[PDB]
Amino acid sequence: KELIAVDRYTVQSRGVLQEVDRKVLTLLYQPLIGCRALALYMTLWGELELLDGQEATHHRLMALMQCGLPDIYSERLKLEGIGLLDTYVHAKEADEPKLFLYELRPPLAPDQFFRDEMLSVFLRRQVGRHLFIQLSNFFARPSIDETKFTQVTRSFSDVFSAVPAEDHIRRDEASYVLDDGVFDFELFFAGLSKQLVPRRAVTAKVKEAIKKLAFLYGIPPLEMQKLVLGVIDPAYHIDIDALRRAAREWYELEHGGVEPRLVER
Amino acid sequence: ELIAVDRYTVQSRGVLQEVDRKVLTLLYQPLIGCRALALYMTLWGELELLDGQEATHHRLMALMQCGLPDIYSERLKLEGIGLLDTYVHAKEADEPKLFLYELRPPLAPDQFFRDEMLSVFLRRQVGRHLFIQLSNFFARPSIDETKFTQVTRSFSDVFSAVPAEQDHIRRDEASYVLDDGVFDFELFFAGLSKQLVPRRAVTAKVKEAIKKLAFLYGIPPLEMQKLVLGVIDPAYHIDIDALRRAAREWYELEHGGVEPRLVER
Amino acid sequence: HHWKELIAVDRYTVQSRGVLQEVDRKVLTLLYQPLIGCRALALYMTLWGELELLDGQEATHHRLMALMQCGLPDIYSERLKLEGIGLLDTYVHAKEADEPKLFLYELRPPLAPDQFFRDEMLSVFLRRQVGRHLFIQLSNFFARPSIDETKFTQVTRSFSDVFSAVPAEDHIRRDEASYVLDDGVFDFELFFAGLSKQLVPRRAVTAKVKEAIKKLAFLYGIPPLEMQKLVLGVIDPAYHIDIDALRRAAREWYELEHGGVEPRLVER
Amino acid sequence: ELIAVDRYTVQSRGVLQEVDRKVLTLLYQPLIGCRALALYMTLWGELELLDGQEATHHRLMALMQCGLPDIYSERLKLEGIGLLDTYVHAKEADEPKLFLYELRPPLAPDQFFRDEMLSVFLRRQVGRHLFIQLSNFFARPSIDETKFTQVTRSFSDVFSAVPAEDHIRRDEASYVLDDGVFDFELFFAGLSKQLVPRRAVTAKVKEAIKKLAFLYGIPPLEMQKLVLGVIDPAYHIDIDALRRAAREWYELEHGGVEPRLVER
Repeated sequence: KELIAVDRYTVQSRGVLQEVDRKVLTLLYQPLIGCRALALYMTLWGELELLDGQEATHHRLMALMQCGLPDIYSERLKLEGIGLLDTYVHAKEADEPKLFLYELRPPLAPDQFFRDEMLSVFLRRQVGRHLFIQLSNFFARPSIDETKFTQVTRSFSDVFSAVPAEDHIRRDEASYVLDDGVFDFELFFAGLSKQLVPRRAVTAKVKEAIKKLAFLYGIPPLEMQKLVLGVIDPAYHIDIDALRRAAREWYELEHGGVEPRLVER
Repeated sequence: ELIAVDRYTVQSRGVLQEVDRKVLTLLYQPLIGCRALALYMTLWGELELLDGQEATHHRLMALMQCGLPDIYSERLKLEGIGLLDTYVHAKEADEPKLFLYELRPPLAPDQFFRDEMLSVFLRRQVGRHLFIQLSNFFARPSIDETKFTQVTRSFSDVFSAVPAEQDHIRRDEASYVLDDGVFDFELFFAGLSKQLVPRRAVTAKVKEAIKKLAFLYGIPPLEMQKLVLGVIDPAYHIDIDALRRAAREWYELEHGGVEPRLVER
Repeated sequence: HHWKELIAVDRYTVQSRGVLQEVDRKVLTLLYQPLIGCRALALYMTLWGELELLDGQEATHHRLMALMQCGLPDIYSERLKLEGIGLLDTYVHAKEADEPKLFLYELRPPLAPDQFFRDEMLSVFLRRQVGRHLFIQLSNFFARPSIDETKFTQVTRSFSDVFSAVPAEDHIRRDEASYVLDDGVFDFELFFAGLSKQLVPRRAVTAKVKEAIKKLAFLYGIPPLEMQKLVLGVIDPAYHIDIDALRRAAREWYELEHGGVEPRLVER
Repeated sequence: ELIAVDRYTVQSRGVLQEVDRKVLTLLYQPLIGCRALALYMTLWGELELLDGQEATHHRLMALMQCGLPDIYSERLKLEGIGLLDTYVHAKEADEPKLFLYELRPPLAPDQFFRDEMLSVFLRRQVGRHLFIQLSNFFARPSIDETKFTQVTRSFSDVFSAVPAEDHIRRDEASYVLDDGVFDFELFFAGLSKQLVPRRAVTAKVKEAIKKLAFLYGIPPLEMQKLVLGVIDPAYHIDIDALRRAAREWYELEHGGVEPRLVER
């Protein structure tokens, strides 16, 4: 009654499902949710591609996995519980049947999983010490010795210019560094900081924000004082969204919206 | 500088997967060029080919069938745009240098398009039409929260802790959740503040970590109330780790090293 | 001289009947790249990416120039390396009227590492261009320890062992799964007795046909006298048996026998 | 017949890949059932995790969170449908048995649908409507040969040897040596004079000759002796033998220099 074979569903994911997760599904989540749940997750992953947003009835699921509906439901719940599945329901019209949305959520990364208190303990219980060790090493790579090693990596500003023309496995998000001397803040704060819009108001995130449009759009600090002071409210809101448009309109005052080009130095 | 006799290791703290290849080919390549795309792919191949081992730069020269100076030039764009971090080892005795080529995965698509700089450069190099196509490609439909309830079950809903004996494609950190009724917070707080430890010292980071430790280790609020006060930073904050470290020790002395086990409910 | 054939306003499409997978990407980077060079590798990557991005659609080579940040001469030079080495098939649309041309770029997957090393030319080229030490590391990387038959014996079940049909109401290589059926699913002794009486040379039933007969008999429950008929209905004056035609005859026979209900797979 | 303390090892000569997964999920799974899919998946995980190592079946039971009887029966389905080959070690002394689980990748989509039984079973299983979506999913639009003509270039067009100091399938990329690179008439002229049947040169041999001729710059009359050198009394030509003769011949001619691949 919570689920009827004639109820309808669609499978979506606002993220992608890849091969590093496949392994963490089979080797990490498996021990916790059991093997029938793994199949339920793999088939959903399949249905994702097999219907692009198209709608289906649960008979298809039953047919794809050669299983009866009750089993499917019990394992679904497990997938939900452990965070692999968000399940939504459409506003019910009229005299039934239901419409479902299955949002697929990729597993944790290996580092996040072992750093979770419960999941990591629960796992050691189910698999046993020896195996739990082998599993951890499998998802780990040798660490970097920062004693022997100095980072000489060049920055974004050393390689490029903007000119107008006519321990465990984890995903470390790549952040190019925009150095500092590309933009001077004390000079930016010369005719500014006395405004009682103080060093306090501007974040460290907004610091790097403006730093970017400076490089991108070729802004001298004197000019962006007037862009900041233009878009900031009496409430002392610093909004990234508007400040962008200030900078783009600014850039359109002369270069006509050609947009800058990335070039090497 | 960089000479052919110099040595290198290729390492990564992450794994490099299919949407990465598509992001790197369709998003990064228009900025850094193909010649650079080639080097990125080659280093990533080396990662697996040389398992932690050492190599003369003649290898790269041979595998790419390219000359050394070009290799240097393109590597700098990799370093520049944050696809590569390069470290060096200090020199003894007399020559040659040893390099650590650290590979970083690209941004996720949602991130790349949100970078205040990268998205702009791309649209210039690519042209407006192809840019929209690149955006739509890495996009999925957004979920309409107006028509859709979330009926998803929690972790505590489907599992229990029991003792034993001895639009843009993005990366979800997928968090299982624990219903707050798995712990009595009222009692914890109304017996607490008397030490001048506020409800301002409990972050959701702490608030959530309590829930887990409670659930996993079967800790009553009054005992947790004791642990909290134990390692609390004189600064009026809390270190989650130390708190965990306390309960790991607490569970021991109370139950005799007998471990938690995960079960269906 | 690329302008003699390719100009910027010429149009392309990218297609494949294959899917290019991770493994291919390593073979491309480690095996093919030393031979064809780094630039050709990027064009191949770009073409593979284009396969998904353009979805069956047209583009002008301007787009490729923009994606890779290079010019036509280079793209063209490398395109041809991909062609000669087997990585790309190129087709041209029959020209009407005159300008601009329409190219079909048909992507091909690399060889499997076993095929690559077992190739007369590619292996010796690769050794020379990469050196002896690196060559062995590549070979090993693409190899997996063999199976010792002396000490190991095959207990695998066949299809017929595990299933029944009922009416309803060394180098990395690609060894595809070949299920097998026990020759006991069908009585060939009787079957061939029938054919010999009808002057059908035993030679007519090839391994491929015998294999086909087996599957048909098992799937449809066809007795030997009845496959004698089916075979005799589809057989050449040359004594050749067309398996496609036999399959149809079998599919038809089943529709008469059980009334178009189709066979169902079940455990035994 | 299978007990928990029996040992296994997981091995493969292939590498199971992303497409392979979809086929297993959308084409095999309706035949073998979900549980067999998960055992297959698990075995693919173990292949990487135990690097050639040994385990007791306890590990299987623990990873899959399941008992031995089911593991057994689902294993049999994998064997029957062709996804798994099972070997045993001869038993010394007595108990436990050592198994080799050898993983075999799924049929590619074209081979699956072309198969008599699999397509007919899958069809009845999923219903005619879904069977079509499944067909289409594994399909790519064909190449119209009426409107398109191949301009592809061969190996010899692009490269040279020199001495130095529709259903988805696998179309194995076969580079083409357009055979003007070697005069076969000259080769067979004198070879027939030496009374070697033309039947002796199979396709495989002919291919090998062409490739060795181009790679080592071997003239027709020299290939003639080389082949005569390696042909046995049964008129079989061993390619590997012939490769050796051709390499040696190149060494003796150019002084152990090796061939290099270069633009033409």
